[PDB]
Amino acid sequence: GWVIGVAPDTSGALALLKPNQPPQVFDSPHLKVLVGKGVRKRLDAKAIVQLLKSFEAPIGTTVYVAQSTPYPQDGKQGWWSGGFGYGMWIGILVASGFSVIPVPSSAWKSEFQLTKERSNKDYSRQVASQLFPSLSSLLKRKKAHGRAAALLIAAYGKG
Amino acid sequence: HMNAGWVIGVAPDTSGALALLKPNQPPQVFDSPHLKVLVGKGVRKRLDAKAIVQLLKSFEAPIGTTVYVAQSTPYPQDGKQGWWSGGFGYGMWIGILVASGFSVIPVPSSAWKSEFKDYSRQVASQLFPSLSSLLKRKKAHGRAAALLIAAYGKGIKIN
DNA sequence: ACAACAGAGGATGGAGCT
DNA sequence: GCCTTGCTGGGACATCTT
DNA sequence: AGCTCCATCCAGCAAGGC
DNA sequence: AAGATGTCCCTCTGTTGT
Repeated sequence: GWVIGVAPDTSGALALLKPNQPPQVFDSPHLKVLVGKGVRKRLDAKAIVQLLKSFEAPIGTTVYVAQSTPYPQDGKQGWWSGGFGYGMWIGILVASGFSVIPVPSSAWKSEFQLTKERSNKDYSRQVASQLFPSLSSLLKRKKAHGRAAALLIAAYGKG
Repeated sequence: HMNAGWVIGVAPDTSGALALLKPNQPPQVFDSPHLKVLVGKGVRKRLDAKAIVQLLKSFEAPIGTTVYVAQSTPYPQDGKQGWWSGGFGYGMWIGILVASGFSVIPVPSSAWKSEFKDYSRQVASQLFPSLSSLLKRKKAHGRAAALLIAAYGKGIKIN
């Protein structure tokens, strides 16, 4: 009955929806790696695994993951990073026994009405705060983009 | 000190491979399990995460087994899909191996080749004569890659 | 049909309607 | 220090030679 | 089965703002 | 310690030859 939603970007998050128990959300653990000249922010695979096993989730729990579909105007590095975080989350989740279901980014706009007009400058961050009043304190800043995303992904899979 | 345990080399591309070097035992290689996924208007092969964790768990390797994975470093001339797929297979492999309890060591593609593309299969064919029958078709360059990455890994000292 | 080769580097997904 | 806009879309790695 | 529209990002690296 | 320079893939869609 558990539902897990994951925003796989380098500043994404993970949402956990245990039945009959209050909701949860976690920032995706990260680290700093040198890439050529400069440092880059990437997902910490080790810390992700320990965060997953700490859930003590039932075997075969469905995890809904946002599909990486960047735009043609985006740079090559954006495409590389997009597939990297997507594949890593898929790999971690499948190896950890979870059942993974990819989902597009436009999916949660179906049940939670949102359009290009009235752009989600903070619409996503506070529609998720509406569906989850317990996590209203975690979504005040604009940097909580990923936390709200993972919450909406999990809510989409729950319904 | 010299590494006495198992060493594993992985070519993370879609048609890559994985080489297993048990100490004083017949060396083995495996074509990376893939499956055909619908994307856009067509179909492309992508790494089968579920079959990969089934292959690695069939090894029953000691936890912390060193796995050397070739880094994905595409060219600027390559298309966005090339960059996306490059990071995807690289992230999925790292995610699977870390979640499976392996110790993952990224190795640049230049490092293991400098230790020893058209000739790579014959270099691995003579180095591993048992698997020479598998390195007859040049499409097995991914197999020779995993071998030479794994052979490079055993020469790297550990702690 | 599968392999080897050649050449350029590329959105994707979903809703709707024929 | 750590957000927040704002904006384009981007090699990375190693070996040399200043 | 097509075949129209029409929607969807994030990465990364600068400057400024709290 | 920085710069100059030269190397390193793969993806994807065709076409061609087994």
